Amino acid sequence: GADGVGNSSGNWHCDSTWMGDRVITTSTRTWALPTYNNHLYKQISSQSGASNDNHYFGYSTPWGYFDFNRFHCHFSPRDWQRLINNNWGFRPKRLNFKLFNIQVKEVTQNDGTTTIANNLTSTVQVFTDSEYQLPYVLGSAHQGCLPPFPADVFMVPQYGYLTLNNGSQAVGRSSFYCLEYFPSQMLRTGNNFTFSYTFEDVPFHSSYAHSQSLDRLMNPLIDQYLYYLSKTNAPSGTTTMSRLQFSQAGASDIRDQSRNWLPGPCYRQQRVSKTAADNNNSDYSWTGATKYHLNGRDSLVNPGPAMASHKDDEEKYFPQSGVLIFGKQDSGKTNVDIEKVMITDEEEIRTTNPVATEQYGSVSTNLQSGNTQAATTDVNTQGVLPGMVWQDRDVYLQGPIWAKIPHTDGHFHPSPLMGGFGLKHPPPQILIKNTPVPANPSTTFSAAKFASFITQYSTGQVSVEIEWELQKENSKRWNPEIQYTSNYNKSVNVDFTVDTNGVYSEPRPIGTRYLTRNL
Amino acid sequence: GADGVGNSSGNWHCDSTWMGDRVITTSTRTWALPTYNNHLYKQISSQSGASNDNHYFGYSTPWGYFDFNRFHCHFSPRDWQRLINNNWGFRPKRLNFKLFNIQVKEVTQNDGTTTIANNLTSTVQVFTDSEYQLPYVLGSAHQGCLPPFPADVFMVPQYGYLTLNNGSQAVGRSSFYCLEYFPSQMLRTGNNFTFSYTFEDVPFHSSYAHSQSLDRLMNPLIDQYLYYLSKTNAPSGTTTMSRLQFSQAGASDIRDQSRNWLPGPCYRQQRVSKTAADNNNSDYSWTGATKYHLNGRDSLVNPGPAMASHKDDEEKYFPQSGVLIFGKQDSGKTNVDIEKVMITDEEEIRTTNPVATEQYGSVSTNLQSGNTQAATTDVNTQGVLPGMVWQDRDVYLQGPIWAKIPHTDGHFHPSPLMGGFGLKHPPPQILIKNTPVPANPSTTFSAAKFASFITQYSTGQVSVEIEWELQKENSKRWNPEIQYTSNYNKSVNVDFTVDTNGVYSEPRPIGTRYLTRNL
Amino acid sequence: PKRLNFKLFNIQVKEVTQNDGTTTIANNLTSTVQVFTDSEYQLPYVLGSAHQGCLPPFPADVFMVPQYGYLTLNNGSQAVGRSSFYCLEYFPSQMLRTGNNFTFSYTFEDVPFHSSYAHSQS
Repeated sequence: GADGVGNSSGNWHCDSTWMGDRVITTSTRTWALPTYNNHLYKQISSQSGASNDNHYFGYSTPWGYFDFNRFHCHFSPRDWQRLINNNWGFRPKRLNFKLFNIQVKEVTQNDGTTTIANNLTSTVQVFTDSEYQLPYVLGSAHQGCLPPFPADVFMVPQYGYLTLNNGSQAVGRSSFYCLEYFPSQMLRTGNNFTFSYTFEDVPFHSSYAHSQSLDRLMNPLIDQYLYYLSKTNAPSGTTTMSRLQFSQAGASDIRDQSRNWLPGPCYRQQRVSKTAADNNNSDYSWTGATKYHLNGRDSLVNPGPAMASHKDDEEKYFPQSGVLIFGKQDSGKTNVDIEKVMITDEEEIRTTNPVATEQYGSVSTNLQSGNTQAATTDVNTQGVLPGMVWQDRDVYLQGPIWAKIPHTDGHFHPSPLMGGFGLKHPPPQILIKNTPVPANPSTTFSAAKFASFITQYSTGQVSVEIEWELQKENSKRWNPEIQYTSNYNKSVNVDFTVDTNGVYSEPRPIGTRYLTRNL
Repeated sequence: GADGVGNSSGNWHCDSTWMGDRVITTSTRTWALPTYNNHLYKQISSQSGASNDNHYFGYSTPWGYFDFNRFHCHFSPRDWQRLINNNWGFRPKRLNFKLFNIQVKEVTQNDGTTTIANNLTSTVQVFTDSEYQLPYVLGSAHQGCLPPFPADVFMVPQYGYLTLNNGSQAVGRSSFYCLEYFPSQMLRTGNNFTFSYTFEDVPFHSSYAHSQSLDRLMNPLIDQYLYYLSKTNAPSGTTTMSRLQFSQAGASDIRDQSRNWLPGPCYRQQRVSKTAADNNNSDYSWTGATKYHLNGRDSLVNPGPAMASHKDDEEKYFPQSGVLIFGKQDSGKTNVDIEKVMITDEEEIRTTNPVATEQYGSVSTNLQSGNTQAATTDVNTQGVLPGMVWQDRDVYLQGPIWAKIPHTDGHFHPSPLMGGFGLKHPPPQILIKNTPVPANPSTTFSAAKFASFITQYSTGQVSVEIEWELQKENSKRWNPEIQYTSNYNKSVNVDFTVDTNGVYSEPRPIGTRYLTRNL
Repeated sequence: PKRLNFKLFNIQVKEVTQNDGTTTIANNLTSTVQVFTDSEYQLPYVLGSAHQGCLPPFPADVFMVPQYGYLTLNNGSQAVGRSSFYCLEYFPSQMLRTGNNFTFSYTFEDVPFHSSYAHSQS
């Protein structure tokens, strides 16, 4: 599609369509793109005095990129409610992306007074990295996605990446990418850009909670035909003697029944309380944290493998670094109080996954004998074993959607730990840049590269449409289920609306696990 | 269908199927039918000392009848939740009824010891009153319907009716019906009985609440171009003078705007409080009640025309006789305390219908003049006016479904006041009776009618399947809606389940109006 | 395993009378039994917990059918809102009098062979 100056190159599409087992969400936003880095590539690195754990080396490019990797970019709160109250699972199917109504504007800063004017002949460059040749920076939970509220205008974030480093320096293996070394399409006002994408096959996300516990799967009315060791000594005349005795497990001793499965793996975290007085009076945010050690550096495990946030009757507690934490509206960046953030809770999976702040279990450490008593120890970290079952972390209305699976020789259960769908060929990155326009050149030749350009930026509309496949529930449960609902009581503001000043805000995080399912 | 003694004449069908805009509910129960009235018709009438308001005359027949005119006969609590959380309306479409696996058993009471045996040759008579020739006693909220829990066995209720009376006596116009004067099908063990029925066209029941008020439909930003009388006098020198002044209504005086519609009709009720101390210390249950006068008798208006139960911030109040009141499990019959009943609430319709315990409005009563001030009075009863709009009473999981519209010359908005669908040709009545089997007769002829029969009863299964048409919601609301949900907190029993003794109970009444709609 | 066939037949229903400490048992030719297979896995699956009540190993033994029951979520001795309750009468089931039978078939999915060997090397 291409036409003149006075022709819109696209329309505004924003709604959702529910049809059978599909739902199609399309959203449109308006964006603004500045000139980053003053048209330059720049090597960046960590500060000289930074600790060894915080060293890095990389580059920052003059390009921007579009990002729609959060659920609230596509679902309204009402649409999210429809989804989670009536379906056991869902997954993305295909995607459509469109960029249109480009406007480039030049700025003049004469005498502290700014004048903005159209530049009808300038252009922007766009290309999609459909072969995954650039370092993939999506899927790191960065800011700069499409806004949740359709009436908001957002700035396009700048592209940059990191490569191998040795302290603050680079090594011979580190690679540098010039994004101008890709074929890209140049658009003037009156051109548009589209492409399509098909998701690979992925398992449905489990939008349910189990109505049974992994340790409670037996018939409570019938005993087992297997025996377990129930007593190791028996009373003799005024004393005891070693004597093995066996029993069949029933309901009275349900903890001893033979079982076929084991709970999911574990990697223990430290426990903190939402009540301030319960926590220790010290700075253990890093010393008491759970981390992994890679190439001599320590890195915080956050949020880590999916484990239950707490056991029953203990909502006040949560793992130190084991849950997603969103910020309330207009909360700051650094060292905000607990009233400014929204802490998620993964308690629905405590039917199969162990609690994040307890041990996995206990194993024996010695060989008991006539003169040696049996001894056990706690297991604070347990890799996977044959016979384990578990659930993955839940997804949230304002959480990520997908993540690119790293191209490696091996990987196990490649669902991203922050939640979502792991894809070997995720939706490609979409890079965009204003073409530089040089200022008045000299009338005598000079071989030095240009350094004076016309100050300008661009704006336009972006739209993205995604088809999702649904998995309808088929329960024979008799009593009603738990549903997500709004409270009826009066209030000064309605949730998920704007306030008197025009600020849209999301008052709480919303998971997906409300319906139930048998184990 | 017909076969031997050792052949089941039907299977057990009980589940629900959701497909697009239809839902098909089928339920099966087992019933027991005694011998009523000892095989006789009997004239019945009110007691001689009864008050004039309680006089009646009629007959009781030896027949039983099947009744499935409550919603919980067809919907499980989980199915009811599905319905009310995702649809704006519904209505019945067609019906299937089946009676099978009949067993007749004879009882012998020798010496205080009861012996029960099969009687393979005895029969039962069944017929459906498909031409509406008998007095229609369904639709009066009587007990004896199919139980809500499928595992319960229920007794078939006895059939009886009332006709015209003059005090305790009858008149020449009163009519008597012999049910043996109908063609009926006789079933032995091994026969079954089926029929089908199609509902006439009826409007969908409104399963929504209005998200706007009838008096708040304007644009709050723009004034009207019409004027209203805003002041009738103006200040003169140290005094006032009559002087008419007019203004255009805006947001500051929103109560004065010109409007196109009026709230629904009214018939005022007395207000009582759920807090005991707020009510008067007297017996006003009948003296303070609202009633209608028909043929010299007073009859309580219950529940009457649909009006809101209370205004906002007043949940403690409810109209004396203006709401449906269900009883909790195992509550008594007479003079039970308020903790034993479940009082419904119709507050969702206060956007269009007036509050049941307030006046409809005020009208002027005189002609003001130089020496006469204007006077107004309250309107406690208001018939319908051109331009009125209103909502009908909600339906409940344990409330009635339909009612037969009386065959009269005229009627207005014939939706039954207890809630549900008004039908001119409702589902027909289904009468059933054990055929009498005479005992040992004398060996010499006697013309007197028989009076000694073999004591016996019957049992079997009954199934009913109904197709319902759904009306899906199509809202563009942004914020999430209110949904019916279970509470998550711990409890001794789960709602809508059985207790430790096996008693199924419904802990609260459940309406239909959770989704919202613009006015 | 590859495939499975199941059959239920020769049903007899008998009524008991306990008059005066003396028991009398008689046929009840018109009574019935209900049978259904949970072919969509909608009920809590209690098989596979090594419970008693299977078919006896010796073909000449007569066995009692075990009672069905299940557990759901609990908080101590109490339940929670998430716990679910199942009414088995809420399923379509076939009713059999003496003279009716009940059959169905089933095909196992693909599974690896069970290793009926021991390794002769370490």
